[PDB]
Amino acid sequence: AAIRKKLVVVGDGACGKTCLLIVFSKDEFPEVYVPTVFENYVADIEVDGKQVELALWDTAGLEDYDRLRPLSYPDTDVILMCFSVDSPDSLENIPEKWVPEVKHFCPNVPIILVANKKDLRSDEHVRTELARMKQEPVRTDDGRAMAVRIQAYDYLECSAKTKEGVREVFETATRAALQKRY
Ligand SMILES: Nc1nc2c(ncn2[C@@H]2O[C@H](COP(=O)(O)OP(=O)(O)OP(=O)(O)O)[C@@H](O)[C@H]2O)c(=O)[nH]1
Ligand SMILES: [Mg+2]
Ligand SMILES: [Mg+2]
Repeated sequence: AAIRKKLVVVGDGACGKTCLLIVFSKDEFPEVYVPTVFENYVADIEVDGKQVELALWDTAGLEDYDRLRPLSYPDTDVILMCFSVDSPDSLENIPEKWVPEVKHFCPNVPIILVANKKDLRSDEHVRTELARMKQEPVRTDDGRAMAVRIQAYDYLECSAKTKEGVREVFETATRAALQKRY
């Protein structure tokens, strides 16, 4: 008799949402990038002595699918709002697009702000490319500051590619889902 909770992930195209969900749920890292249209995966986790049957709702980051995405939002217990550290613009798009959308359709649902691809923070090619545009990989303090700005439940960083931090994202999201207030 496990408790069911619904998790929805949102954020810019190619920022790492599917790989995060599939590494967590299957311990596989998909090797070919296919933009998502709509999926709903199953997973299980135990948090604070509670066994949870998680539904993981994967959404399209591409704005081509903006009209379909809200079909995923009803009755959500926790949102993962993702950006990637190699893409400062993916962080800018958090307040520009993702926060207004989720506030419209998911009022009062806890949000975990998640920095994906943390393995790229030190990558020399990423650094070189961003420096040409007078940018840098997203710093932890800037991610945390965005989390405070947008009133997120928490801020966490991970790499689906190495698995660093992945378990903690889902433990914290599950705890947020369990404490959701009405
Ligand atoms: N270096 C690195 N690359 C990653 C990581 N996670 C995903 N990627 C790569 O980033 C690309 C996009 O990853 P996805 O997880 O498919 O991105 P998405 O956010 O689901 O994209 P949409 O479905 O189009 O919204 C792929 O080439 C992945 O292999 C990570 O942790 N580190
Ligand atoms: Mg995807
Ligand atoms: Mg670890």
